[PDB]
Amino acid sequence: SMSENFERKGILEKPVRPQSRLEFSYDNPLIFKNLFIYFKNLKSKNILVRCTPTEITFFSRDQSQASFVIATIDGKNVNHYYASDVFWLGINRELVEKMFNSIDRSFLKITIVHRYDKPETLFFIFTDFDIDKECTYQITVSEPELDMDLIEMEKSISEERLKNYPLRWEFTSKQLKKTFSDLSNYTELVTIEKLGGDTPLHLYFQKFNSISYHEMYKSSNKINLTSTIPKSQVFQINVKIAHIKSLASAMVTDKIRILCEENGNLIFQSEMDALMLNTITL
Amino acid sequence: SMSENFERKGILEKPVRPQSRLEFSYDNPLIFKNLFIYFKNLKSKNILVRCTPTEITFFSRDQSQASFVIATIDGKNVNHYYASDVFWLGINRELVEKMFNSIDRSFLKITIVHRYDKPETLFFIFTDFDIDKECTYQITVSEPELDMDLIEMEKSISEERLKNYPLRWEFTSKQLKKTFSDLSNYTELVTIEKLGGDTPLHLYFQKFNSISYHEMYKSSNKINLTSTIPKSQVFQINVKIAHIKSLASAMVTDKIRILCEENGNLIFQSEMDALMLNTITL
Amino acid sequence: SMSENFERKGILEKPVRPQSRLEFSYDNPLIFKNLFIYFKNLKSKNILVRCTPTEITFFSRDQSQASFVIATIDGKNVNHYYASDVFWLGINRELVEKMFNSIDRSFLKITIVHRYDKPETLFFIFTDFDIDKECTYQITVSEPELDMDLIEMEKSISEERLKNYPLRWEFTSKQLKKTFSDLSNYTELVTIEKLGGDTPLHLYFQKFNSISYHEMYKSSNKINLTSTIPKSQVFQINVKIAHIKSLASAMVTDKIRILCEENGNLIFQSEMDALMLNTITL
Repeated sequence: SMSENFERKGILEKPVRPQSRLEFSYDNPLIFKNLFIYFKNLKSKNILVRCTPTEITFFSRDQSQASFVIATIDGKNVNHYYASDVFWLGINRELVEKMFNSIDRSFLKITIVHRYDKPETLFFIFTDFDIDKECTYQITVSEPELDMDLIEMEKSISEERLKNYPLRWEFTSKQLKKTFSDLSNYTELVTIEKLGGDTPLHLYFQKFNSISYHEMYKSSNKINLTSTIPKSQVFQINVKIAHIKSLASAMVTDKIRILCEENGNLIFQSEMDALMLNTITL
Repeated sequence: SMSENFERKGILEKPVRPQSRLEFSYDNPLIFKNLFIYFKNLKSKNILVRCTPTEITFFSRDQSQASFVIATIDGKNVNHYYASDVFWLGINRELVEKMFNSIDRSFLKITIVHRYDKPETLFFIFTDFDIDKECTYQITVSEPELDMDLIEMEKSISEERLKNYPLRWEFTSKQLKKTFSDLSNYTELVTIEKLGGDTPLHLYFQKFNSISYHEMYKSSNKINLTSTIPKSQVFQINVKIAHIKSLASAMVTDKIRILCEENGNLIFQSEMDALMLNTITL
Repeated sequence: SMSENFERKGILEKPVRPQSRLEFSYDNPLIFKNLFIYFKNLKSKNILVRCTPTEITFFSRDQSQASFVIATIDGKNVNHYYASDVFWLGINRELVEKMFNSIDRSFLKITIVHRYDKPETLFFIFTDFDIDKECTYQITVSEPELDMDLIEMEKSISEERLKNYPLRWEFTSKQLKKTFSDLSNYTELVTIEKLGGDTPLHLYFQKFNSISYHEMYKSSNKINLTSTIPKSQVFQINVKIAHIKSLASAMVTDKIRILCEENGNLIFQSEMDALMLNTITL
């Protein structure tokens, strides 16, 4: 091609191929690699996929059942998107693990196709433009494990609900990785504490006669922290390290919104380019 | 010396030291490190060495006995080379493995000496010019395990023979590594297919109801592919991944010629600087 | 603060906090990480700490009992230092291993505090100025093993004594690591030899009918070698590789002075910024 140029068309009215029920093309395939590193860290067995005329969404549940993941890629932020209707697919994560891991900078495009012709097949095409090498994967997919809780959970990450979480701040992926890696050296639970008003966010654990550790954020503005906690009321929850480390180590994005409510439920929002990644830990 | 200059004299009429049956000096010692990484990957037991007044050649077979390696370093492309006559040596690869692995950029010169004086000894000298540090290895070597097949194999790689292989192309070392690492995630055999004419090179494997994978090179000119296959004839062979991955992972050179014939025999030619490396997989 | 400024006060007349028996602050926390990597490599169980109004010193003995480490950080080369008197502390290395390993470039300051109030506690504060994140460790410390040998050993490293070691030279950490890693591939003991006069330093080992190795420093000036050995007298000792590799791999400094005496005792002096590190191997 041009060597020493891909456009973003968004959703299309019709597919190039006629038998295509879904056509997807995107110029940042590393998004998918980091997305499935996350699924691997979570030890997810099956990935549920919902395709609609506007976007494609991947659903998963961590092995422990504590975490739910909702990862949506928006048709209009993507290089090429068409979907005929709303339909669902199941993918075995172990089957596609190494395929997604084989994505590197030599590929500048990822293409996903599903045809009526081949209703049990999902195509993943990776293109190396240096040598016009096309790498096509034919993946056998099931009809999904139609999970009744996916209604409640997509409900749970709505705008009306999130604004009522009284404690929220932002981390870079590196900062999230550093905090919860260090914590994992010494504990499986950390306490998150915030006095109402303009006092610092406190993260700590206490082991008697050995080691206590206290992490304190003395400038709320520098982590984009905002508190709704009534003045002189104490917010205090305990959260598990493991699943958070899984997300942070996956480095899926660059900035991550953290949302806490008083009964211990966390929500992580990491939004990068076309991907909006949501983690609900109940 | 001069710090903040080595010449290439080629083959010499006479040796510096009088008792030297072989004198070899070269300013790219990393060549030898990557060569013996390859021998390690192959699990080669013994390396056969033939010295002649013009060049030195290393011979080995892999453990699985499918592959034979011929690595020749040309006297005239080297900084300093003398050999009195044709003679042979055997080297235990396990004995010298860590030696060759200890080569790094702090060494700017490798020297190899064999004296009549010490007929069972091979000297390897590595020179660090920053601090004028000379690292001398005295390696005990044997009388070669004189392998009758080395006559057939060195013939099989003449170019009278080679220019009749009907399918040939070129990869960078990192392209070869990428193809056969990805393949090795899912299969031990890959099919190589090429229709006669100007159709694409096809690499693929098929597993029913799980995963099929197809790699296709849509521009033969970009991999320097040339086909001798009659119009509308199908060339199709199956090749083992393992030994090819061993060569590719060793990254011995920048570009590699791949040559295929119809009964499944491959030849890999990776030529870098003074070293011409040949892999025959029968 | 100021982003796109820390001063070196040295010793203070009196402490900021009134209950502080020790206040220590330093702008190169990686010094402590590499120090405790060294202690880990040595498999040190307990670290003895002596605080005085002028400096703080860490003592350790390797597991094998061969090596003694004395690491003193000078109050006057540090950003902030106060100590009320001479007192001693014991630290379990396993307890603080991961804490010291959690130091990275995101921390620009390390602070160490000991108060009369909490006498069995040692505070380590790491500050991330990008987001004003303070990470405070509360470490439980013991009263120290009263070790008789620490008197003899701090004497053994005095200037008066060191001047009589007849063989001394300097390595970069990268040179020390290279020499004793390569050596460790093939031997546990190396012979150090130096003829009196201006002959080269010799390091070698000899295994019959397999491999001998000789590394020779042909320019004493380039390793800052100075010999006190009478002309035509042979200095020859054997030294263990393991503990030297531990020091070299820890990369604690950039230059390391090596001192040898005729009965086989070595002393390593690695001095970087505030830290003066001494290794006595008897």
